[PDB]
Parts: sequence; C-alpha cells; structure tokens
Amino acid sequence: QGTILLDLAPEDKEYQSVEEEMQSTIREHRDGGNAGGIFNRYNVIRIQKVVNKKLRERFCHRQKEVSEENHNHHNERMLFHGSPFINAIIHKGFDERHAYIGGMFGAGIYFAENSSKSNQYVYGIGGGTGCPTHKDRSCYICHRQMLFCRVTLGKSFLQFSTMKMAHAPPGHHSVIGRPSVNGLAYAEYVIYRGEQAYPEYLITYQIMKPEH
Ligand SMILES: CC1(C)CC(=O)Nc2cc(NC(=O)c3cc(-c4ccc5nc(N)ncc5c4)ccc3F)ccc21
Ligand SMILES: [Zn+2]
Repeated sequence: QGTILLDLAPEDKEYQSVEEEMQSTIREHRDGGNAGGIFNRYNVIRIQKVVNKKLRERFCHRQKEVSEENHNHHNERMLFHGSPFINAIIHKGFDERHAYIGGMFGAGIYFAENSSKSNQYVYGIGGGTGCPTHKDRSCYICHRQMLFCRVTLGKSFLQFSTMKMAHAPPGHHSVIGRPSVNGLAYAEYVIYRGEQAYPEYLITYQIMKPEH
C-alpha cells in the first residue's frame, strides 16, 4: 500500500483554507523575480491530499517522542516546501539521507511559512535553470508543485550565522534561521529527520503574470 492522492473540490473548506494560505503568504523578495519568476498571484489548479497510512504512523510516533523530550509540546506547524524531489517525497516520504550537507544550515530538510519563498526552490537552488521544457524560471506555462506540510518542530534552535549541522543541536529538534537577501529576512525551518514532516497537501499551480 503506497500513497493515495485525493483531490479536494474547490468548494471544500479545506481546499479554500490551503489556497488562502498560499495566496496570502506571497511576499516581496527584492530579487527582481529571478529565482521564482515575476508574479503577485498564483493560479492554483489542483489541491490533493496525500494519504499514506505507513507514513502517518512514522510521523505520529516521532511526534510523540518529541513531545516526551520537549515537556509535552510537539510544536507542530503547517509549512510550505518547494523542491524538485516532491514526487519522490509524496510516495516514500521525506528521506533525510538525500539531504545536502552544504545547506546554509546543514544536511536537513527545509521549509518556509511564505509560499513565495518556497516557489524559489521548485526548480532547484536559486531557481536552477528553470522549468525543464522552457529553461524559464518565470515560466507561466508549466505547472509547478509545492507541499504544504505538517512539520514537527519540537524545541527549535535559533541560528543567526550559518552553521553546517548534521543534526539538531543537543536538546533541540529543529533549527530556524533568519537569512538575508537585499534587506528582507524570512525564516527557514529545518529538520534533520524525514519523519518530522508529513506532506499533507500537494498543490499544483502556475505563477501568473502581473496584469496589464
Ligand atoms: C527555499 C527554502 C528555504 C524553502 C523551501 O520550501 N524549500 C527549500 C528546500 C531546500 N532543500 C531541501 O530542503 C533539500 C531536501 C532534500 C531531500 C529531502 C527528502 C527527500 N526524500 C526523498 N524521498 N527523495 C529526495 C529527497 C530530497 C535534498 C537536498 C535539499 F537541499 C533548501 C531551502 C528551501
Ligand atoms: Zn516551462
């Protein structure tokens, strides 16, 4: 039994709540739109819920463990994740063994509370070379995907200056760093264990051109 993908109807309050959080967390990045493209709204064309019994059990077991090490607060949070491994992730779950040891904060899995930040990672670091078909980081044609996940943060460690960690600091279960661009800092939430994140919603969308 693998993963079941369930479509949510747009009139479903669940669909509406997820699209609302995605649309409303679009922020300015002072990058000129280089990484994720130029837009100020998304055309959300599909929202599917990822249902996988085995994964959920892995996740909840770990959330209990974190509860017990954090004075009964697992500190769960709904965060967005954009990357090129989404399809692999929805079928097998997050696997930290595939993590890049050279991340600003180490070999962990990264999340953000702003959908526009996550959109910058859909095609790779800094937006890589853009969509496969058009090699366009601001492609209005190709459908993108991003996950809205339940992330178990437990006790988070606030990191300012870069630190190439392999695991959460002793006594902690996640790392939160506030990175710099050309003035704006947005938080990055990092975990180092695949089971501290569950890919709740699979969002299929397109960025939209600023209207004329
Ligand atoms: C831009 C930002 C902070 C926010 C966001 O939504 N995505 C994002 C993603 C990353 N990268 C990762 O989290 C990352 C994640 C993986 C990773 C994790 C689990 C996997 N599981 C499977 N099953 N397959 C491949 C996987 C790759 C590998 C390298 C990475 F660099 C870095 C920064 C961000
Ligand atoms: Zn394209």
